[PDB]
Amino acid sequence: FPRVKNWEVGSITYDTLSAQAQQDGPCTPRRCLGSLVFPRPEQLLSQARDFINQYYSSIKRSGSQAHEQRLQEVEAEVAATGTYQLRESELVFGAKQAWRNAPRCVGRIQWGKLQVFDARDCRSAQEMFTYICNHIKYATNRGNLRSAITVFPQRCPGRGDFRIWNSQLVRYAGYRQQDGSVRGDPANVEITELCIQHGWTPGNGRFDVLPLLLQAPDEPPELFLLPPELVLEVPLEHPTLEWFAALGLRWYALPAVSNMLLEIGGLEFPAAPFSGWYMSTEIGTRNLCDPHRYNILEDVAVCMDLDTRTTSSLWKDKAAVEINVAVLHSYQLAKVTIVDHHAATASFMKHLENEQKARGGCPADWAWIVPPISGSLTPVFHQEMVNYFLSPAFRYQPDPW
Amino acid sequence: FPRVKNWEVGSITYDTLSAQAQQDGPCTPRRCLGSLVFPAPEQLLSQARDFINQYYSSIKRSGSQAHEQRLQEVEAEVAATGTYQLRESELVFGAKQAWRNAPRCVGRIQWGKLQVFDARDCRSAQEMFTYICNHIKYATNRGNLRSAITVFPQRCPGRGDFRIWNSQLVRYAGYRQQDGSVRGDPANVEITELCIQHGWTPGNGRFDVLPLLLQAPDEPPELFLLPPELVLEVPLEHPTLEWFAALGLRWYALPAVSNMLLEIGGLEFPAAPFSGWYMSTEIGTRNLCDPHRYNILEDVAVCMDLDTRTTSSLWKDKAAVEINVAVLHSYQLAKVTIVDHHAATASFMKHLENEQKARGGCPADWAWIVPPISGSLTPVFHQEMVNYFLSPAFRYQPDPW
Ligand code: HEM
Ligand code: HEM
Ligand SMILES: CNCCCc1cc(F)cc(CCc2cc(C)cc(N)n2)c1
Ligand SMILES: CNCCCc1cc(F)cc(CCc2cc(C)cc(N)n2)c1
Ligand SMILES: C[C@H](O)[C@H](O)[C@H]1CNc2nc(N)[nH]c(=O)c2N1
Ligand SMILES: C[C@H](O)[C@H](O)[C@H]1CNc2nc(N)[nH]c(=O)c2N1
Ligand SMILES: [Cl-]
Ligand SMILES: [Cl-]
Ligand SMILES: [Gd]
Ligand SMILES: [Gd]
Ligand SMILES: [Zn+2]
Repeated sequence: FPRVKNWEVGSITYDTLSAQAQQDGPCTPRRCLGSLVFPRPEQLLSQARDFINQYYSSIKRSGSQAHEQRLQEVEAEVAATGTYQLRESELVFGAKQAWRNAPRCVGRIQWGKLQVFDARDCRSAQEMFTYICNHIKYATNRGNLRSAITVFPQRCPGRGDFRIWNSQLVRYAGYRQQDGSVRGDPANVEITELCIQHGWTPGNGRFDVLPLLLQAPDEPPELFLLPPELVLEVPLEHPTLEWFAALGLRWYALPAVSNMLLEIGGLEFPAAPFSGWYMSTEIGTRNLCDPHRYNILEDVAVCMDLDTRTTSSLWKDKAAVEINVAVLHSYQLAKVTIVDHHAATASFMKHLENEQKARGGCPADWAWIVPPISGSLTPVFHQEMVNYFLSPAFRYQPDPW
Repeated sequence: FPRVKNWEVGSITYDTLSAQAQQDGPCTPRRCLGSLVFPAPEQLLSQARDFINQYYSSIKRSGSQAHEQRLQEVEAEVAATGTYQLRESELVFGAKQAWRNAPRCVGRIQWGKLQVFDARDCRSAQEMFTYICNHIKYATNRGNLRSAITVFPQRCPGRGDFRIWNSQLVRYAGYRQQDGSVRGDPANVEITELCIQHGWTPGNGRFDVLPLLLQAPDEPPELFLLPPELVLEVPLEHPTLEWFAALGLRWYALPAVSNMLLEIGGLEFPAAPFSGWYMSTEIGTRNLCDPHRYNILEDVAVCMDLDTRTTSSLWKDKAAVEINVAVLHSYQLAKVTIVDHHAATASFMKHLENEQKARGGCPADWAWIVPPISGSLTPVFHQEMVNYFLSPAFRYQPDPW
């Protein structure tokens, strides 16, 4: 039972929950790979039993009739067809628990308030699109953002799967040039490549929302244009720097991850897009200022008349903060839900104390919880964390080509 | 071998050096404990042979006559005495290599330029103090700082250890109040209490330099005052915020870690203080802004007329940026060596490239290498790292009290 210390306060806890963390991570006694982004019939029943077990644990119903009754049919279902079907409340419980278990998510204080849209009765590429469009409309909710996951059907051996080919529902275009440089988002060129070679006529500039390459089992993907009315976007302005608006920056309202594999009770859902709301550093610091994304830092510094001829003027730092200020200001002005990295990390600390009492600890990935600016000014920086893998969970998966 | 990616640029390396990791860390395939701050003759023999092989590799005479002679000599001296002695050139190489292997040091581009003072003939605490004064005088060098280490007698059987009780050579006192409060540096309350308990007449200021507590073998510690004129300090001012000077803030020139253990070829040196020069965030962000340290952030933000009622104004981020500006400005003005987090992380990137060429990898602790502000604005942020323990090495050791 690992001893965990907070270095700001001096408080100590023990992670007893770590004792039940199985699917091995990348670290060995001889080397730590904690900073790596991607770490390198009898079975389906084992992962199914334990999931059912914790479901009834939660609702005080272990030592029941319904417990072993539910235990009995799942094995019967796998005995007959080789897989099994989840009860809707199980699917809901599984969805929320997965979020609860995501080591890298700083927003988990909200894990209990999640809207699950059951799309398991899906059968083609146009029905998927309609589900996604319901999701986006509901989640966006005219700027009052609501967490949501849409679960598409469980993958089954033989015959293919549903996959959203975009990493998010809303992504901006990345266009190659006569040279190699990119107008738009350099993160999303692999997909912009495929959007055109499947037959989308490429737009003009830096902020073109991409079409959804949606794919139903076996038969290849098909493109879908998003309704401009559905895609809520926020123009970026600065509260006191009048020229910032002229930079012509925008970002979308809805962070919706569409390439991760949802795994519940040994069942694998290649298509299960979840969505919440942005932490402002995500947009302002990583999306806009990363050298390999929009890379705008220098441009804003020039506008602020900053001395870019010496690193020691801290011009990078100064311009980064103002970019973040603009993001917060613009989203608030547009009445779109957003949280600053101080509020967010403080809620995470609160989440940590909750999970300590409820579950005896919490899987947390330090490098991802600590925000990309002003890290030691937030309370999570001085908090040791234990990282490990619990089920149910979201996992990464291969790109469907 | 572990594959490692730079996400800023797309680079890919493999850390083969990790395979020779002569020791084991806190992580298991079950759980990563990376974020945790604190993670006979036959084995003494194999440790020594390892280091001798290293030394004769470095001078390009592996497997030679002189090499096998030394091996035989060491095996012989461990037989007669249970220990052995380092040659001076072996000691210099071993001290550099210990710096080179230190996973949490961002300053390792410099590892080759280290001044090694051999104090292994030291015989008392009074002599110890003379050796330390010379170290401080040499390393400080009127503001033009030079990297150095002084090596005191090794751990030996039958005799106690030389120890410096102070965690650094220069520390400010931390006096408890009856607000429950601390006046001065809260990180130094315990060592301050020790000093008083050992006869020191305490001051009452916020920046009172502590006396040294030096322990000769099988002796109580002895108190020694540093001459005021040996301790170079830097009053802190801001280039455009003139009220900043009225805060009465100061910091010292010389960062000299004195409580770590140096291990070379199985031999242990419980007292071997080493010093470099500061990276500005150590002072600006950690020492002055940590809520459990000097904690000046709010008072600065208030003086800056920022809105400290709400977090989304990013008052914390703005106050901290200016505190770091003040530090950089002040040291440059005082002509005292200092490096900003941009230059330092940039040179560490070059170090990683050097080390991959030279040794096939580099032990590095992401969470300590990434600066405490502006993390993703530095190139180390997007660099995956492998953390592991190579010897020779600096290790933590328990406090002597
Ligand atoms: C409601 C407010 C939410 C906030 C403020 C938030 C914030 C964040 C942030 C900042 C990250 C870091 C990822 C990165 O920077 O690359 C993250 C990751 C993650 N989040 Fe959340 N999130 C929210 C909602 C959700 C929801 C609703 C789910 C699932 C139902 C979720 C699951 C995850 C997962 C699985 C990751 C890991 C991503 C990866 O490995 O690339 N989060 N979250
Ligand atoms: C010359 C310029 C140097 C710079 C800029 C530098 C930079 C740093 C920084 C920023 C840290 C992080 C510690 C913290 O934030 O609390 C660190 C740790 C460390 N440094 Fe360096 N350093 C320098 C010189 C040296 C030298 C000369 C040695 C040894 C010969 C050394 C050995 C170490 C060790 C062992 C640690 C980790 C100590 C711990 O974890 O408590 N450094 N260094
Ligand atoms: C190859 N893909 C690997 C990276 C995946 C990823 C990157 C990223 F910057 C951001 C995300 C999602 C971040 C997120 C997700 C959600 C649901 C809410 C929120 N505020 N933020 C994922
Ligand atoms: C035992 N507790 C673990 C952390 C110890 C520690 C604290 C600290 F403030 C500073 C350091 C070393 C900082 C340092 C050391 C040196 C030699 C140069 C430089 N720029 N910075 C260590
Ligand atoms: C708990 C956490 O690991 C701890 O506070 C670490 C994080 N990273 C750090 N990095 C550096 N350079 N110095 C530090 O003191 C710390 N503190
Ligand atoms: C190398 C490093 O592990 C990698 O760049 C990680 C670090 N932490 C991160 N944290 C978040 N939230 N998002 C990221 O993309 C990264 N990148
Ligand atoms: Cl994003
Ligand atoms: Cl310090
Ligand atoms: Gd102008
Ligand atoms: Gd002024
Ligand atoms: Zn690890």
